[PDB]
Amino acid sequence: HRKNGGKPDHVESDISYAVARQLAVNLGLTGYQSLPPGIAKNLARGKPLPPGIAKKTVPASMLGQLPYYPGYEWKIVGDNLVLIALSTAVVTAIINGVFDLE
Amino acid sequence: GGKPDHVESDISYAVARQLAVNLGLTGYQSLPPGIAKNLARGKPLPPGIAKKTVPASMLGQLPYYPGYEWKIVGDNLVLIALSTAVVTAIINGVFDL
Repeated sequence: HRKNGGKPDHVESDISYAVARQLAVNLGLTGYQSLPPGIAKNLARGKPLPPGIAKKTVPASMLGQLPYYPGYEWKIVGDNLVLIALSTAVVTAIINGVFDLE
Repeated sequence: GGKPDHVESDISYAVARQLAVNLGLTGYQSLPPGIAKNLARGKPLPPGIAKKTVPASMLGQLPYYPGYEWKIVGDNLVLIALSTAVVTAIINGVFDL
């Protein structure tokens, strides 16, 4: 059936997670390790990715299916999908859990 | 244009638009201007307006929220509260030409 989203209080976030998770799973990009505890749930939109935290490359197959904004790039951060401004590493959108184990 | 001011809205439009294009669900007419101004988050759908059914093949790919359902309104994909006809989310221009 369809995924029961409960209350429609963040419908666009639900849609965004669902397609990112479909991409990750169907491309074999699951099982990524989460960020260290203390860092994990604490990325902040409008601030740079914390120092010493890896941002890994998202494959072209997946980047073809996510929106493209000149001057920004989608990255894997822990098990999350994160759009980051090039150069400043300013976190711009965060979709959590996309690359978690299945 | 081309800036990430509303990234989740852009993702949601792309998902909806692609489902529609992939099913050939296109060439619905937008609402004319004097009706369009009354389609708004939190307002009841104006009566008079056709609400069309989203085809199973597509609706099966959209989130489900108990007590609400997706309809086609003009060329928009719209989540509506069933008990009140209150417009709860709008994805604009999904079913355009």
